[PDB]
Amino acid sequence: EEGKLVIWINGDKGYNGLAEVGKKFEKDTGIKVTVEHPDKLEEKFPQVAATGDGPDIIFWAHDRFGGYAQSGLLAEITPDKAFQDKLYPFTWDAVRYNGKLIAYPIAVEALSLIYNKDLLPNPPKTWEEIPALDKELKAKGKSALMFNLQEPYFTWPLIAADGGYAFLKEKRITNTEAAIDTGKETVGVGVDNAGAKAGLTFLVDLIKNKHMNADTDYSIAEAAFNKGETAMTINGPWAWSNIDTSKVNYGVTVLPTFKGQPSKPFVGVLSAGINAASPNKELAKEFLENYLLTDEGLEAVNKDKPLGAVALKSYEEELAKDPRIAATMENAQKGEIMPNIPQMSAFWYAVRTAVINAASGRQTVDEALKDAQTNSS
Ligand SMILES: OC[C@H]1O[C@H](O[C@H]2[C@H](O)[C@@H](O)[C@@H](O)O[C@@H]2CO)[C@H](O)[C@@H](O)[C@@H]1O
Repeated sequence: EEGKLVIWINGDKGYNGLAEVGKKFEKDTGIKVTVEHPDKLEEKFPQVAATGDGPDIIFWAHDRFGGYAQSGLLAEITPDKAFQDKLYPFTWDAVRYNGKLIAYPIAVEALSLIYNKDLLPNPPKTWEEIPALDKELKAKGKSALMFNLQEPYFTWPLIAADGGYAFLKEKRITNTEAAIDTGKETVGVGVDNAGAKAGLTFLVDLIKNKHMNADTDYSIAEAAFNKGETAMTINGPWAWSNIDTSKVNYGVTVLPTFKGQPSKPFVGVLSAGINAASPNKELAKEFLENYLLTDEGLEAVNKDKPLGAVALKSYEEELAKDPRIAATMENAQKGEIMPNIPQMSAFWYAVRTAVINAASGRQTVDEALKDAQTNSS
């Protein structure tokens, strides 16, 4: 409530570094800043903010913030020209919804292919090499690739490579013969097409040929890679800190091509929104503008867990030499900035089920995506 700041940010992010910025805030103002990382934060915040509660500040990829804003859960952001000029204009665009700044862009997240340089001094260029490459590491007691198959974020780069798309926009009904001609529908879902089917088909066959397991989650994949058990993983910059502390010599590189096409990751801008129910919106601004989005604040979070390419131009210029940030930004450039509209939540839920269903065998790829296509719209 008043005289304190409560902040929510995901557990895989640099929440201890952000607590340090929060302590720097307390030291200067006397205002306590608590940072918490609840599970299913993106689900819990709309539940608890809608009743007027949850945190003063919420951290998530920008794709979820259009829903929060459309439901009135987010305050409008009030940066001056001079403060806006300090961040990249495309980072501001991701947190613009119905023309209003509804969050603070923090950093740019894109998946990259992370590989173990002692098992794999030269990473593979294409997805179609991994099968022959997994069977070669199986003769050394290892495997080629593991990544989280339970979240569609991780499989979308392959799905999108040869044709899958999601250029979601809410658009009005175009049917002369409906009674109601004033409502909107979601256009731009592209998951029941040839390109998406081919992408997810390749993934199912890896599982069917025992190159991956359909139950592999974030934790299983992370442990296997950082224990030297699989030669490659797919993850974002936040995952780098745990590999640094592991004994794995790792590289971060471009995702592999599929049928000659670049993998297209969904790009996220980590965003800091101010709860529309909060009584400390001016303290939230203070903390965000003058403590977090400074070199020293972003530096505290980034060396806890890497943020990726930071939205603050002054600090990104220092990180830009990092070849891992080059890989991040190069993948991000082959992919697409996520839409932020409210139906985004339904799109992710649809695609998650299809991926889990196709991978486990409950549906064919063909059925899974046909269902995904209908649910997303
Ligand atoms: O898989 C669907 C999920 O993908 C994205 O979630 C990412 C998030 O962007 C990252 O910050 C990181 O924590 O990994 C998450 C995937 O586990 C979307 O942001 C999210 O809305 C969507 O549901």
